[PDB]
Amino acid sequence: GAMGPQGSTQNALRRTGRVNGGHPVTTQMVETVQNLAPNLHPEQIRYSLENTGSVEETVERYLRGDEFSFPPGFE
Repeated sequence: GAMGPQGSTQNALRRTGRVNGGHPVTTQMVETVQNLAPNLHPEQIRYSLENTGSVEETVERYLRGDEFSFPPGFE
């Protein structure tokens, strides 16, 4: 009869240390920080959200007055 055990070695790339260097963000994240941080530019928020990976972290660093740079192509 037919056959087909369909099972490959699911051993992906060796366990990394820290997956960082930009995170996927959405419009909802930008507006959230913006609403909670009206003193900030809406474009800088997107960049900070991608670096930090969360709105909350962006809001926490905002309230402490940390550095907020602009996203690539703005400068």
